[PDB]
Amino acid sequence: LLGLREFRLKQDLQGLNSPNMYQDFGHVIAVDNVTASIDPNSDAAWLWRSTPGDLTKWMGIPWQSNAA
Amino acid sequence: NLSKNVSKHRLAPAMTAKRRNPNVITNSLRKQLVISSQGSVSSDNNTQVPLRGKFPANERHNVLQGSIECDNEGVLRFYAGNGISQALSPSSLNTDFADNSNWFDDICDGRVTAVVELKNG
Amino acid sequence: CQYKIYPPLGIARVGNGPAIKPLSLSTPEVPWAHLYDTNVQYLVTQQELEQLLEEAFGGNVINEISQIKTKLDERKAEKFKQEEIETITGLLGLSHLVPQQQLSRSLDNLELKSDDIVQQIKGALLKVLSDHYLHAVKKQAQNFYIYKCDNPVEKLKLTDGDKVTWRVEVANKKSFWYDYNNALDLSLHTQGSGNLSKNVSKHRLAPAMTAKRRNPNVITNSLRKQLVISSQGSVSSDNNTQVPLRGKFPANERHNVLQGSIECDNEGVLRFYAGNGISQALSPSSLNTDFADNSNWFDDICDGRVTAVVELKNGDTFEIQDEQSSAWVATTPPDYAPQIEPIVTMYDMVSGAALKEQDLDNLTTQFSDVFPILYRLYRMQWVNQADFTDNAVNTQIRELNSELGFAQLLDNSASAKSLREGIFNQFRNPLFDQDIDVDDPGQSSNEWVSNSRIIPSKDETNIAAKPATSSLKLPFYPNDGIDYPGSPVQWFAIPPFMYQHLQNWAAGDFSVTQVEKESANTIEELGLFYSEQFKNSPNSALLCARGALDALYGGGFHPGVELTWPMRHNLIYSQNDYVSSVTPEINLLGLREFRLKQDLQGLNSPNMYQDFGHVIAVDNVTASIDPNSDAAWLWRSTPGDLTKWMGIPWQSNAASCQAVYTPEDFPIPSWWAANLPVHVLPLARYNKFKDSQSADLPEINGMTHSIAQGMSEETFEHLRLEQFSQRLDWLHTADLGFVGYHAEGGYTNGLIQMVSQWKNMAMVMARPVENPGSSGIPNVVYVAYSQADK
Amino acid sequence: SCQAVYTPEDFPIPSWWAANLPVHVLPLARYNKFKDSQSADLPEINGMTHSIAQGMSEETFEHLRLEQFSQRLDWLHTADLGFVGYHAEGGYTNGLIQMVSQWKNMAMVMARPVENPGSSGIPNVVYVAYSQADKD
Amino acid sequence: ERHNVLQGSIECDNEGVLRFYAGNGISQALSPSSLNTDFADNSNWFDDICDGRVTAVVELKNG
Ligand SMILES: [Mg+2]
Ligand SMILES: [Mg+2]
Repeated sequence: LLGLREFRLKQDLQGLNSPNMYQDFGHVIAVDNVTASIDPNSDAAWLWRSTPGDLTKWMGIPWQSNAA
Repeated sequence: NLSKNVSKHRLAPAMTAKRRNPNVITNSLRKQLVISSQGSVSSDNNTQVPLRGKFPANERHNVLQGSIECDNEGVLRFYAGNGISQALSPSSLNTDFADNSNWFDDICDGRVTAVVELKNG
Repeated sequence: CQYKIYPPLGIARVGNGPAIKPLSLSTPEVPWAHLYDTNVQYLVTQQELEQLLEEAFGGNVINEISQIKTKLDERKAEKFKQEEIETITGLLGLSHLVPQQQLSRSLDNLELKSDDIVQQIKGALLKVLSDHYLHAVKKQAQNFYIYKCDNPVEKLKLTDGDKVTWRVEVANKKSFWYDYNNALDLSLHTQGSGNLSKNVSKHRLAPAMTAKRRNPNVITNSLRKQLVISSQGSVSSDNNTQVPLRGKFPANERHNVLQGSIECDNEGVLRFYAGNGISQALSPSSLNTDFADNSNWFDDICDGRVTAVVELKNGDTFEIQDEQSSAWVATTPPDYAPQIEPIVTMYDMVSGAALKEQDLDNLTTQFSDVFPILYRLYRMQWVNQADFTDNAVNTQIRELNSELGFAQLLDNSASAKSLREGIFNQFRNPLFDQDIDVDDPGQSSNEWVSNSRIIPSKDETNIAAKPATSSLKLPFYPNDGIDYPGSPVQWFAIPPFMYQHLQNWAAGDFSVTQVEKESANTIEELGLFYSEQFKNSPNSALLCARGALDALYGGGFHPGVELTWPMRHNLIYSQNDYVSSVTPEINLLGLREFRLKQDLQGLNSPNMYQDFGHVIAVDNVTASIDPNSDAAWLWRSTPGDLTKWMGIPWQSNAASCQAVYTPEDFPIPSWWAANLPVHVLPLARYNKFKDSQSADLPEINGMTHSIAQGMSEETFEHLRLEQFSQRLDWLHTADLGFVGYHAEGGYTNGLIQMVSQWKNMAMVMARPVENPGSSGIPNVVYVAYSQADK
Repeated sequence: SCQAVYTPEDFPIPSWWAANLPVHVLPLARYNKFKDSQSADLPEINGMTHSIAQGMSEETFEHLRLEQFSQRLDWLHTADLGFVGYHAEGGYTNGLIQMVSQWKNMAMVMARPVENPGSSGIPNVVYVAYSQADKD
Repeated sequence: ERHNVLQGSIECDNEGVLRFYAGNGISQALSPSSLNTDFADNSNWFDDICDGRVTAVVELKNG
């Protein structure tokens, strides 16, 4: 029945007080940012190490618009 | 989940995206756009703690991102907010499916940790 | 390489005036030739139409009418008769201008019962001609010339057995191409050019956005060809009958699109007229509510390939087809202030495109390299409120002129360096590194944040704005980076090479001749002299290549007015070399020989219909740099490639080319006011300051003659100045959706109404004030004419 | 809604109730560019640097004063009524919507002195509209 | 300016019965930007609906 898995997210251990809590890429985000983020040493890699709010920040603001 | 033909053959190119609420400039001022809160419950109490933040962050609306509870058997119960979305000005209408400036909602996500402190030490 | 065509890039502008010489205009062939000419008529005049009627009754016309009328009353009429009207009509060569069917129906219902039914005819034909063309925007045609070369020496002169054949092929690809969001070269890695600093891309100040397709519901390349309008024609020096360039949309429901008209005279020169300004959707319900990307729309803009073949009596033939000898033609929106030059021009873009930013400090500067910036900025006052009442440099120039002190600016010694630096320090640096605080240095959050005044997005956030600490640099016009509040590139800066001239000027690093100093007591004196230097310059071929482009805008580019950002890259030229000063002693920014990289196969190129899939991005431009790339065709223009970038229809783009208001009322930023004005001096005002208190008119400046002479001289002059000071929103010079009770007005309605009203917008013309007195009103003023305007 | 009603003819512009809801006003920003005389001793005079102000002719200095005096501003533009910002729609309806919050930021017209109008033709008393966007 | 409007068409067969056809259902504004956003009252539009008066004269062979 498609199995049971043990999985867990990458986390910034510092949470609200992580220095990447407020990171971004300047005026625009593009796929090239995402390409850079692949390398776990780059300065884009924080994209995958979730600080609080990193999983929902993508979605429609406010969510009701997105649901309509 | 995703076949490499999408990228490789350019089937649906990623578009560049601009900032939401773009008139807020510099990283220091844009920190005002983030709603955040935190709290702790433990098995000895079970009184419920609200996760209540501000927007813009510390005019200024209180935003209940969620609520937490521990029972005596030591399970955390986590409730989400009331489903309240609002713009800082009533004349600001949410006309795009995804990107509306001047708006906040009480969605959230974050980090769950715990300490187990046994009778012996 | 023995014959060439000039200009290399010809410009023709649309207009609803007819395509005949007496009622049309010519693209300038000598820069600054008529800046103060108070006899210009850019709108078809009553006089002009009356004149064209009379020579239409030349000459056996009065006679066939008296004759037809004696043959008439042996019957005693009444009216005329098809074959009878079909008789007068077609002795007045007028079916070109107006449909045969409409002349006939104009006489058909006349009433008659000698040299006097002529006036009822002459009169009924006048008001149909008038109904069509009175006040019409004259077309600006481009004349194209063959020069003999050794490198051009003298126009081609045809002797009896010689002929010259022109051929022209054009296209419109606006509806086929991609959305315009911003300029792709804003994220394009460069060494820097004279036009664009490498900082813009290097420090990510205005990232290029991806752009999707226009008319995205037409899929597969084959079917999208229907979105491209194209046409072609030939004319030779033997005939001089005009040919239409007429295509169809969608391509072979179905509208006829007149893209232009070509004529050739017997001397061998080709005249090219643009279209009538007709833009239309396939369905009336499809509104052009976007500044640039409207699906279901076509317009009659076009651009394409100009070639020729010279055939001598002896039988030698010369094909002018290669890219060093050929030319290009593009059509554009009208110029509604032809005597007000954009501050930076498309010709300046050609000049800057050939310099590397690294070597700008090895540039030599005369004062004539700097005067265009000062003079052009000074003249923006006639089309832009900010440059009339809010510009500290234009006021300092008026200060100098008021003491005949302007020649102080041409002083390169150290006693004037304070003077020069004060003016230079007010200009925006196109490094875009002044007046910024580096946010989050080192992080991907790295960002140059302007500490000057930003231009907010309409998407407001009720959080207090960060206070501006630095002052707003000139000029006060939006730029390619407008979409990004906080970016330094939101505001226009003159291009790096032209700011370099300005930097050398400030330093004292410039030369200037004494004879310039002695004609420099006011800025108008010096511009008048520089204008004679253009007149007497011997190199007409290079001057007409420069004049074709010196009235086109060269920034900002969002997308712009006539052409856009690919014109600032050396890649788009097959040739771009300096050849000389305008004068042996006076540079005035130089004369260049340049030519476009052209696809020698024209409408038949395998890349006539190329794109990049579902989006275009800067990556496709970055790949274009390599000429063996499958992207390199971007720079090898096939017909329709220069204008495809621009807004569809262009009326949408023109209605967006206005003020961008900021939370602070003043100064008001405006895009492109030299060619699409923003605040104009309307005829209604002109008629209230043109007159002196002694003028012989029963009505003087709008007052009764009694009232006018009863007030003091002081008060009379004051009422002039106040009236000279009433500047009107250019957008209000016709009905752009704000007229009438509870009219919405607003931005979109302006876009929607401009499709029909562009031909009624106020046109700016020099006009005289014969007796300014002590009023402070100058001897030449620049007046906006429109029907609503007076 | 109680503002200008435009006709196909540009002038005169009709206005409903201008004495109480002004239509075209003299903003503070202009007042600060004609109120001073040339003999004023400040670093900046009528918006110019001392040096520039004192260097022009008396006639020119005064003309610049009356040009400034002559610049009238749409009363609706003395605050953000929905026409501010890149691609802001503007228009009548956004005026109505924003007037509910913005009414309190609209220019207030108040008599102000011109101590030494000299020859410029500006009266000793002028009525200046004050608001934050107004002010320069 | 000046649009033609087909309000209808008429036929008569040899037994004297008249056939009346309405128009083609073309509606149009004098300017394309005049959109008909009201259910009943749009200015600058015309349509090809009509109504009018039908009459005849029978002429017999005897006079
Ligand atoms: Mg111009
Ligand atoms: Mg009152």
